[PDB]
Amino acid sequence: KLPIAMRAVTNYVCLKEAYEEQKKKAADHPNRTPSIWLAMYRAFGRPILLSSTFRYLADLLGFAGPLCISGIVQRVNESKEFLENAHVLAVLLFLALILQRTFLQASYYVTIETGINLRGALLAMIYNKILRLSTSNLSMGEMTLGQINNLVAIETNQLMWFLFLCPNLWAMPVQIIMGVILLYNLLGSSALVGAAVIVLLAPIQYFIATKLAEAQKSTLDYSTERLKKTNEILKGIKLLKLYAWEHIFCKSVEETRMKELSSLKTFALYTSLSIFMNAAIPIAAVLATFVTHAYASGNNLKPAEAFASLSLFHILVTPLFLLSTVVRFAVKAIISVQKLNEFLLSDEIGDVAIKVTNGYFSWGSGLATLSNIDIRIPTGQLTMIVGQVGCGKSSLLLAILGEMQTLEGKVYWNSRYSVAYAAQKPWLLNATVEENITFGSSFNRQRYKAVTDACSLQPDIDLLPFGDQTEIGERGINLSGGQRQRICVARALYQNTNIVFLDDPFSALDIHLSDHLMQEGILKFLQDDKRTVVLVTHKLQYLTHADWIIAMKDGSVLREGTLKDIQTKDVELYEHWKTLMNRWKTCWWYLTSGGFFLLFLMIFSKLLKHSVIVAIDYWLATWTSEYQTFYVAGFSILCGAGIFLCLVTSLTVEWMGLTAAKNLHHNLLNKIILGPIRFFDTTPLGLILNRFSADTNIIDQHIPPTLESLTRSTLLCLSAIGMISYATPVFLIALAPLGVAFYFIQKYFRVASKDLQELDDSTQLPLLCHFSETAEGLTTIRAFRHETRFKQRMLELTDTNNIAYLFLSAANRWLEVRTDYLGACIVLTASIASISGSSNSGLVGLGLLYALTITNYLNWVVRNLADLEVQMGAVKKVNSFLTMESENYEGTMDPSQVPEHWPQEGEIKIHDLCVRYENNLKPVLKHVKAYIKPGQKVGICGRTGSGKSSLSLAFFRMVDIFDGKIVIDGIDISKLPLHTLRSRLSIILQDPILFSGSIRFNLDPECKCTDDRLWEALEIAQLKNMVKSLPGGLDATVTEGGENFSVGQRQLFCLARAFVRKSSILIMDEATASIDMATENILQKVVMTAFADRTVVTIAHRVHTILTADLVIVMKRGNILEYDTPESLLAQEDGVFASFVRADM
Ligand SMILES: CC(C)CCC[C@@H](C)[C@H]1CC[C@H]2[C@@H]3CC=C4C[C@@H](OC(=O)CCC(=O)O)CC[C@]4(C)[C@H]3CC[C@]12C
Ligand SMILES: Nc1ncnc2c1ncn2[C@@H]1O[C@H](COP(=O)(O)OP(=O)(O)OP(=O)(O)O)[C@@H](O)[C@H]1O
Ligand SMILES: Nc1ncnc2c1ncn2[C@@H]1O[C@H](COP(=O)(O)OP(=O)(O)O)[C@@H](O)[C@H]1O
Ligand SMILES: [Mg+2]
Ligand SMILES: [Mg+2]
Repeated sequence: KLPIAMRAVTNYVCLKEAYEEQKKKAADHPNRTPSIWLAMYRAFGRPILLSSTFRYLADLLGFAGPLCISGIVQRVNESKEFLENAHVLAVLLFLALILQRTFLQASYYVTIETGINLRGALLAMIYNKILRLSTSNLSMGEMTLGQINNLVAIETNQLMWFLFLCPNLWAMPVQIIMGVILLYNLLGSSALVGAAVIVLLAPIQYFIATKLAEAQKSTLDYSTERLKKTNEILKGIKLLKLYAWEHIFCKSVEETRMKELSSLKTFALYTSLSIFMNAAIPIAAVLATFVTHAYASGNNLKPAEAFASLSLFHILVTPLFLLSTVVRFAVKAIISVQKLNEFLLSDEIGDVAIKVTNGYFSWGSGLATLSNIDIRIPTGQLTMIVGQVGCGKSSLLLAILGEMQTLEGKVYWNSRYSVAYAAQKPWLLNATVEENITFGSSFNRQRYKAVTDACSLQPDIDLLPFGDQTEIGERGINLSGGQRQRICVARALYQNTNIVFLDDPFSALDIHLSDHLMQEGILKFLQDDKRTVVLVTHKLQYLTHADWIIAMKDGSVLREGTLKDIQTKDVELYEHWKTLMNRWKTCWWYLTSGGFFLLFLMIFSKLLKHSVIVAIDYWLATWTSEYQTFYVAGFSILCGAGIFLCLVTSLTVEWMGLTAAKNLHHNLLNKIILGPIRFFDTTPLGLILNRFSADTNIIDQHIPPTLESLTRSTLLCLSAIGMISYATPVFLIALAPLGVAFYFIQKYFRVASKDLQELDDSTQLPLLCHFSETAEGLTTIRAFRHETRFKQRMLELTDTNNIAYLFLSAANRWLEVRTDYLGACIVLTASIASISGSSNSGLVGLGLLYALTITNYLNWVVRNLADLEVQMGAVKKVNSFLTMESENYEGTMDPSQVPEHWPQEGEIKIHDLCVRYENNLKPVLKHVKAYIKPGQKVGICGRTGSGKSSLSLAFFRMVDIFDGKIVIDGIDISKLPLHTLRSRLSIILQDPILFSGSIRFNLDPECKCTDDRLWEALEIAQLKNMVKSLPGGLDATVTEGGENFSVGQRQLFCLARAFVRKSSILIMDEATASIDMATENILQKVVMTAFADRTVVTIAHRVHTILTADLVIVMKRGNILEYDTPESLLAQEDGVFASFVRADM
């Protein structure tokens, strides 16, 4: 598959051992900063040393040029008989050239091999780091999943590209100094002035690199922030669109984008300055050297000395072409390795089945979240943990798993055994349903079918495209919340471990599915296997089945024992429980984004600059043909104009790139957020966030440099061809054969590169997805103790990706070799033609010296052209989203028709409403009719899939209405603008979507609310005390996803977010699914006493809540069966609502 030397495992072992030695060295000194750079040096130096050796040989074979040009010019002008003959010299020059290119390609080969090995090793290192880092890093804002993915995607690759270019950073100094010494030999002391001019590049480039590094660090910071915001928007589109907050968040993202673009503009300015200095300092050096020689050495330059000197100046200039690129990549790689080294130095993890004694545990802050934890989990018996929101239940489970640092106490596990964890927030991989349920276990049809039947997944999976073999999770078909949770519980049940930790598996399930699970999946299956079970549920009706009961309050265990033991000891708690139970074209578009003034300005300026440079060389040739005021003046003005045009041409391309990036991202963002919700439901979030992150990174930072280098190289090559044709006209005859060869080699390689690039992309997306899915749900992987299998999967995937990239690099080597040999042929033919058929001795020198140049710059033209193609692909994709369908915000109803207080009364009339999500799909609602009075408390109930949530989203026109009316306060919502409808009605969704920032930001992003009303809403939502206790009060931070809070607390925050708006109609959709009964009862009482005037429709998770309601609706497959008061439905014999009440109680 891949040679043992290039397997990721061996390179990883080497790098890890070197890094561990560096860690020991750091431990010794107070510096205490293990350095990745030295570890990489020790591990992978010898390859780079070999590459440097090859490059140093190539440099001498390059200096071979000036000598032969001198000899040929001298002989055309006027033992060892073969040595001087011009044709013999030309043959020798061709041979030396091919050998130099061979050595150069050898160095490039060694460096690419080492870079790929090091990328594999580093990905392995940071992956093992992911498998070791503590979740308290992601929970407290120390880092994010986005940063962990950014490392893998951008920063490792940037370091790899830098390693590709690494040898230059010391080979170029050597070559420049050697050229200066030889120039001294030729030109006397006059060459030392030019030597000083050239030397001044080192201070200049160091300063420019300092500024570039500052700018790049700022750009990376702002890009991370911008992508954080964009990812949150893409994930929470549903809530943002329902609340009409889309544009506020879009504006915030645009502000961060403006800051990032300012940083990018500073970086572009200094990159343009570096290019300008690199190009100009040689022109100034030539001017100074030759003026000084004219005025110092009375003897004029004979043609031989002159053309040798000009050739040496070309040899000096050739390395300077790359210097800007290498400084760019070195600065970016320095920042990347700083990030990687920060990541790799972070926080890491430190009968009775499980007993905890005097356990104090904390979530990393250093303050105990649990205290005096004295518990025991009896072996082979069901334990049930019961408590109100935020009482340390999930915390207790994770503490037993050892996921949070222990301040005191011990845990005994009569090393940890594999425990089956079904986390409260279900986590699914990107494999099929069968792969999620089996989760690395031998398939057994009997057990698989039993578990699937227990979790009632069979009806759901046969409705999927390819039942039991459909790609689930991100990058595949999405599943409803209940489906995902039941799949996760099925995964937990199917494994053959002995301890099963189920953290609230009934949150999304309805009464029927929940009861079926509780009976068949747990009480029967797990007891038949005699497995220990620990349940964390608010379903107090199941306490009769429990064998051991743990009661938690305010982080500490209040009481523990059997039900009878609790009744005997703590009568209060048992009585409380009983009371609670009631017992291409894209390239042209990118270029045109400038507006036809910057594009044409750029092209014209670059043409003129290259013309002036070649004119400088021609003037030197003619001047030394003299063998004077006029010549010095002409030379000086030529050089000055060259410098000026260098400056202009340096600025133009970078400005074009800045503008293109800004416009592309702005269009993408604005069009994406306006799209219909169906688009986000259908398209995986990956296919959008990738556009926003990776393609945007390309368009911002990779296209402008590639384009500018491409233009420089191509214009140098064309200019050399023109100068040669002027020197020897017959060369135009030989131009056609070589051009044909060029076309054919490029044809073949371009198709090959397309194919291998497709392979590389297809092999890397699974690797990034693996890093993602392991970063998330880390606790699950470490609970099943499947870390070894995941390490193996990572190793094999990275080996596959490395094989793909190795083939791509081999194709690059093929084309580089072919084109370099074509250039060598060009040099040989041009030298012969100039020797035999040129008019003046000066012309042959110019022709030969530009023949030398074509070889180097043709390779760059080819390589940069291919890179520009692959990079324009992303512009093609980002622009593609500009084709999307956009939701109709216009609205037919006139603004004057809409009152100032539209939902003043709150009455709604639903007339023959029928709704479906996409055309040619099943109508989920069927001729539903409703009449809710103003100031009416309605309760809607039913089984999952009855269309309650469809009816809820109908009010906000998030579901397409085939036929019907929804008349709210006398206006058909279809006529109104979308935002006036979606802003004057409030809805509480079941799944809490909480953004990063303060409590204020989540409660009121617009900051249009006084703190008093925020406190009021928090008090209604039963969170006033917790927020008061928090360090910052209403300014306290919320991490991404609200992970620093409990799930129930997240839902309560989502309730406060709706209570603040204070509209007249409130659609609460199963909002108390994750909230416990104790909190839920008081919350409902307070909401009824507070919103008594408004109309509230509550899609209820438990019918006990809507037992007290003015009106009750029961849905069944989109049909309203019964429409009356709860008393009437209860008194109906064999009614549906009565059965619901019996089951729930
Ligand atoms: C002029 C001739 C003789 C050689 C042309 C290249 C060289 C001048 C070498 C010597 C000094 C080197 C530079 C000096 C140090 C840096 C800064 C370095 O980035 C940092 O030091 C981090 C930023 C910071 O210091 O805060 C990136 C490479 C770079 C530009 C080096 C690139 C290669 C340079 C320019
Ligand atoms: N990931 C976390 N990082 C840091 N602190 C946390 C984290 N999760 C919860 N906390 C803190 O732990 C305390 C206890 O919450 P815990 O996570 O144990 O909730 P829970 O009782 O299992 O939740 P619920 O019953 O509402 O589902 C909360 O006050 C919260 O501040
Ligand atoms: N995002 C969606 N796209 C298309 N169809 C959906 C979507 N969500 C649910 N449905 C379909 O609508 C029907 C009712 O779903 P839903 O409204 O979620 O019921 P509930 O009232 O239990 O939430 C189901 O049969 C399901 O197939
Ligand atoms: Mg919990
Ligand atoms: Mg629903």
